[PDB]
Amino acid sequence: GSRKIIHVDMDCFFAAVEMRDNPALRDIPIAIGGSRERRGVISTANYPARKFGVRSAMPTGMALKLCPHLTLLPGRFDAYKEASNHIREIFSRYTSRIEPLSLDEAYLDVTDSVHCHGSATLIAQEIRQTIFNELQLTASAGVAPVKFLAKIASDMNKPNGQFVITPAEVPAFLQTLPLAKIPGVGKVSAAKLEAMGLRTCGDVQKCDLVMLLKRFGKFGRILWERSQGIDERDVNSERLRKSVGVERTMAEDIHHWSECEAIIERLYPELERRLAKVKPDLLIARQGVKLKFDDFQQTTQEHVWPRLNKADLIATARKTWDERRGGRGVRLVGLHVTLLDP
DNA sequence: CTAGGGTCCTAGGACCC
DNA sequence: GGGTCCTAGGACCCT
Ligand SMILES: [Mg+2]
Ligand SMILES: [Mg+2]
Repeated sequence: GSRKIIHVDMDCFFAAVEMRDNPALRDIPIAIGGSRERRGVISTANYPARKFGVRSAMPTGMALKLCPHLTLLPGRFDAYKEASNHIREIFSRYTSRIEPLSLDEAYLDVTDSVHCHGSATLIAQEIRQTIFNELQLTASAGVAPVKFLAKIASDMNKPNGQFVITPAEVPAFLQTLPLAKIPGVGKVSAAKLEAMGLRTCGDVQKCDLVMLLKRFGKFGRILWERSQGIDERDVNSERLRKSVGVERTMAEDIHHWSECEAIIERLYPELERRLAKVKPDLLIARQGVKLKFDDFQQTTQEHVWPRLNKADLIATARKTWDERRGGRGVRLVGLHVTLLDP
């Protein structure tokens, strides 16, 4: 009863797309991200920039101190979405069991596939080659018996490579695997785990489930399971979006309600346009707002509401502005909608 | 020197039984 | 006191 799971992942996705479309950017350091004047961060960088230490989520000021010649690009999201739709259609030629996790990556369940003599390794290789043909973008892949190992594997022969983990290899792989490599174990969790002497899956294997449950709740069960190769999550091809959000960080903190109100007047049309692509009648479950202060605390207040309404969002923001700001400056304003359930 | 797009989990009181 | 809704906050994911 062993499944075959592929995780396909595009290499330097946004940057790879800008390089294809402009060959002049191929061996100079580039990154998609907001300027230092806009208080931005790096979305991603190409390998010539990564050589300097440039990483996704790095503050752009830090990026430029490591890499003074970094060329900064704003991003063409329609071009990324187009490449995303194309690779998902390529995925569909092999199976319908496709769970996309973002623009540039998907799980594929090829257990019941008849392609490539049932070889998941050859399927992943054909997919990567087909993506390179047709799109001139490279992809890496991971092959494993469960989702999370397949996703760890797609990183290990990046870029333009793949890695296969058979059931026989699972125990040696896990023994030395850092817990931080499991998707969903982030910096806070890894630091708590490290401070009790837990660094690898091998360490967690020597742990009692009951202790993990008390110390981390349902997360402790996940930790215990994953540390043993256990991951029964099914590839799910019918997930649907649940929310729509539009927010902006200002170049300077704002201190007057008039400034906050002006920002909302520009955010609202964008929220309406994006909601309308998926809900023409603008009917929704909740709507709300978000402020982030200069002490980097953030607050949201949202409520049941039947249909996108600009004035109520202004009204709510006013109340949040008056009631939870406490004299701090504001660096971000956001609008938010929760979608109806079906 | 700290984005913008999201998902999922937790937790207290309201409400219902 | 157990479900379930409402709401707020936070860790985490992707580029
Ligand atoms: Mg990628
Ligand atoms: Mg990815």
